[PDB]
Amino acid sequence: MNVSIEEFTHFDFQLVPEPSPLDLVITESLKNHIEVNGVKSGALLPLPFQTGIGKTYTALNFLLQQMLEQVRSELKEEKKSKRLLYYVTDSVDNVVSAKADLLKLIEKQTVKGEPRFTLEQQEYLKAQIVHLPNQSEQLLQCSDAVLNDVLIGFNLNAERDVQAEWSAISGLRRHASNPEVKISLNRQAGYFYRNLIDRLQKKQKGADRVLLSGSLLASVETLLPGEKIRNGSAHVAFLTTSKFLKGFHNTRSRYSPLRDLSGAVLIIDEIDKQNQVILSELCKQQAQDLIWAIRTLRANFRDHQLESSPRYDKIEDLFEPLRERLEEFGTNWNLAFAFNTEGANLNERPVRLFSDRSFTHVSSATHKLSLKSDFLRRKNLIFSDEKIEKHGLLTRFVNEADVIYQWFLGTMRKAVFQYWENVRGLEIRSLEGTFQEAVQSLLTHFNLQEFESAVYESFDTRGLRLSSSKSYHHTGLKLVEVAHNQGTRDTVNCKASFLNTSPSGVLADMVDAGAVILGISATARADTVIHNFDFKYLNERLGNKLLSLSREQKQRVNNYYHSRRNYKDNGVVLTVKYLNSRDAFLDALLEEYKPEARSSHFILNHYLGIAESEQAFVRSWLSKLLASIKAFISSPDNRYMLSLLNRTLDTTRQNINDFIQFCCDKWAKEFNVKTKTFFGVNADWMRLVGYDEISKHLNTELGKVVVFSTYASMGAGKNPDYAVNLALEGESLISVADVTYSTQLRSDIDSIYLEKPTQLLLSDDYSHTANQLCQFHQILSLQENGELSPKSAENWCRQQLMGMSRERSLQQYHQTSDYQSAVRKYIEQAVGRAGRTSLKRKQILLFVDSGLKEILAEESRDPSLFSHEYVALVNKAKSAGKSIVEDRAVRRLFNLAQRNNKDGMLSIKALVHRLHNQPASKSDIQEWQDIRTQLLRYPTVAFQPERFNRLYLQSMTKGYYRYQGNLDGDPNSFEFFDRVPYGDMVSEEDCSLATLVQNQYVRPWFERKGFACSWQKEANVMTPIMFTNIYKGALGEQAVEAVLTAFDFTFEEVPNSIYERFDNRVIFAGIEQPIWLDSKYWKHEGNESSEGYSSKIALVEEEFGPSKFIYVNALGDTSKPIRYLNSCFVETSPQLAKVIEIPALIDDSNADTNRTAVQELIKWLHHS
DNA sequence: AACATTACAAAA
Repeated sequence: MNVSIEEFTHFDFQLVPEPSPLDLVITESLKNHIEVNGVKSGALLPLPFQTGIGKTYTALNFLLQQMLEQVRSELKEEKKSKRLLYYVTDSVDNVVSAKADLLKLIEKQTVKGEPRFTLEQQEYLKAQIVHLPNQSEQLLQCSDAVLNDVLIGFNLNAERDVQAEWSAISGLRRHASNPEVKISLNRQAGYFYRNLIDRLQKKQKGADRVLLSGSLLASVETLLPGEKIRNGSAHVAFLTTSKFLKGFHNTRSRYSPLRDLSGAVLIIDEIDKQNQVILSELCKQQAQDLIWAIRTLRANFRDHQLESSPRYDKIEDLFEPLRERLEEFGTNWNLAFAFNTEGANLNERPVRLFSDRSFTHVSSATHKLSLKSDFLRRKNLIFSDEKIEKHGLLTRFVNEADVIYQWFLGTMRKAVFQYWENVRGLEIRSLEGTFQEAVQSLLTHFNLQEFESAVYESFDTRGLRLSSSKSYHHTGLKLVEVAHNQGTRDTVNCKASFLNTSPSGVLADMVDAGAVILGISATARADTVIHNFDFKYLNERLGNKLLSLSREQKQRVNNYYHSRRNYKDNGVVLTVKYLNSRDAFLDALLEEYKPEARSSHFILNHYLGIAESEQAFVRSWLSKLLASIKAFISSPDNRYMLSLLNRTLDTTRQNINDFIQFCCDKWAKEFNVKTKTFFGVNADWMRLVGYDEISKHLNTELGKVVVFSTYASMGAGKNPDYAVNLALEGESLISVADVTYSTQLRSDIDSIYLEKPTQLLLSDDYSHTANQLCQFHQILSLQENGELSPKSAENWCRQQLMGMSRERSLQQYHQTSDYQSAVRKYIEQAVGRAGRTSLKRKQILLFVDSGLKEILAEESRDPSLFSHEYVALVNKAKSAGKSIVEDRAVRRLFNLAQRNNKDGMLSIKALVHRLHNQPASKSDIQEWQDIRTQLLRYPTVAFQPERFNRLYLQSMTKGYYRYQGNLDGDPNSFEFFDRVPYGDMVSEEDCSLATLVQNQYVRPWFERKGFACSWQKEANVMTPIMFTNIYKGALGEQAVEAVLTAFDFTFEEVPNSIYERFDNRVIFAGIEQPIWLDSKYWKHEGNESSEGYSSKIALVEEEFGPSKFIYVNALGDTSKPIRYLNSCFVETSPQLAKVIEIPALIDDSNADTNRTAVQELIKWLHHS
């Protein structure tokens, strides 16, 4: 019967096989993480292990060592739960093959020549590994006996609706004909598995829970592999990325690994493609109607209450601010009425709004759309005003509704956590165990059950969660469609689709949740945010949790690779050629193809079926290809050629194939070498005769082979190598390693042709909304990294919302260096997946589309870990000298300066708008004071900021820079640094700080408050918006406050009714009338109207009655007269004036206080 | 007037 853990008692856990340098790399990198950080902290380790070097062997050996560590810990600690281990990759085939190789490694591992594990130990180790396929394949791999046992054991054998479905599926199973039956069988398998597992979980949740043991337990574990994980029988899981993201079922519920990642280990193969896989999963979420959701939340949170039992302790306080916000919002926007549209152009096309939620907002409407409540009609109408009214906009309403909805979801997450805490306290059982019960209890107390599904999905994508850091990767985007409701022509809905995080945010969340992640890929650290994770963001967010290899470790890996791929010492030569298009060569070949035709254009248009418009394009990619083939046929020693194109040569282009075939035959006859061709070698072809035919032909026939495939067809685990027959091959082969004829003798592709990859922007074919979200995510990621300026990104977003074509999106993308990095990544993967063996020809021919040369000449990374073919390509490209290109870092600096300035401008405008809205909030006052305090304390910072990163920009100079833009105009038109040699300059001298602090009163105040008296010469300096609108005002306010306090004045906090209208209130000698103060840092024109000042004064007196008003200037010339003004800002006598103006408190020539002005102010107060 | 495609996973 099943092997037990008591069979490892005499096993020695210190005896290990001789470790390869890669194993040392992994272990040495991971040990310093446990030293520097703790044992409970996660890590992210990207390992650039290229294919053929033994990366799968290394990963599986690491996994086996983790298994042995778990067994040793269990023996020593004789009940801690098992540490979960996951092997994740994109493809199902790679998962199955990796599990097979792990089992083989367990079976056939030897130490010092003796077998490492006994039969019982081998069986026990194999019992801990489980594979989690999709539900259809899970059902179809279970025998009828197992399913009958499961149905009998759970009393489902008499339900009719269950037995009919199972009988139908069994009948389909016993009649497995051509795949026409198989598609239907798979669909019904999925549906039946869903229904059966739902019923089983419902039965197990209730009181009449079936006891599982013996044969029933075995059958259930066969049907539900996750039950093995839940019980503790297994702790190693092989699964795909999508399966990992969705989760798997056990007898209780659906287990989500993302919610239980503390302590787990992930081995992610081909990590850089998981970015695209995760994005595709994220873009499939369900859209929400915001009007319905907000109306439901407002209606149900008005009255319904939670129970006051100890299980709900301090949970009700989590929801009170949401209730107040909902009630205020519903009062403001009149949610008692339904919504509709009226006007021209609002009916033919629905309204589309896009928001990045911070500073990028785009609308499909040509004119701003307004929102007005008609009380006579009892309606909320969306208008188009053909004539700025801040209140009453559709964008404001949509943004606030989205904020409230996300707030509700986050509060539900917090309440679930609190409920788990309380339940742990009482019944003394994990977070994943009480999650569903908590959600159900909370939603049924509030009568909000219809949000159930939504909440679950939220906890999937935001239950994985240093706060005021701003980044697209953890805020996301929102796409809203306003359109008429279905079936009714007088109401509208606002369907919103969200991306609450990017794939990089998901990865950072997993690392911060305590998971240790090993990402294995040769292009793991590529410089693309489209085809890879954003590693700048990951670095910023993780710090030392993002591990890396030292120079010595990299050199060890390089030495190992060179020792296993010694080319130079074994006489292997890589010949690289760049092929330009040749019109005369193709013309001659075409004329020979059809000698009776008049011109080659006639043959192209009529015989090959090429439309006249596309002929030129076909004349470029054909001739080049043909040229390569010719150079392959005239080569004597070469046998195997792979041609990587962008389009497959299936029967759809059959005519073209014939032409190529003709040419091949001719060239064969010209060079007396047999040549076989394999057209249309794609994935469906491999599902049929499966690339074994090419290997057999190379093994049994003495001719050349040319294979026509694409980049997409050559996956990670395709392995295009053949068995060598030394009779057919001459003496050309060379062994480049030191292994003693390891097992079979295999060779690889010998000649390769590479085309320039084309469709390098991702797309989603799941639905129109998923594709829209994918495109918007790509634009926003490019803006976040700095590849795009905010103006270019906003224009691109506007075009995407208008609905442009893919060609225009590709043209937009081609202007970025991210595009070149993606091209080079594709080339590197292509040349790396073709050197998987150790037997090499005398000459290896690389033929490259010439359009790649200018790209490949721009490679600048360390070639310490590049493959030999890639190094040869780069050297051949660079052999043409150097070309003048724009530095990526400098352009990114300019773009990021513009981005930070624009974000700061829009954020400051929104904050000021929220402040001038009575009644104000308290978080807004806190944010305003925190911004001012941070700028005062740290005008410049040395390290990259974390909490206030958008208040600063990185300048090429230290402590100062130049700019030219209108701070009250368009944020997209700002220019920075050397682009504006003569422009407004931001530094310590332009703010007159040094002269200000020289005064005897302000300086002690600055010291006791901690404010900087000078600017450190640093690279991070505040953006122009904060320098002009925040920093100078703070300097003036602090100087005035210090000067007045030194003269025995008292200050109190301004209340929210008049906030930001006046900085402080003056209290002196107990004058019972209120005194109001407003300061300007230096002499500047009063752009605010005198009527505006009168409006402010009248508004203030409307709440506080008569009072005194002071307008003071902190710094200036102290010889100017002291003015008295009336409510209309007209000069009046001191016996009737209400406004007192102080031109300067400290002189700008000697930093001397205007004590005469202070004495006159004191006398004025005594005259009141 | 730009650019010029295939491939996959979990299903409900």
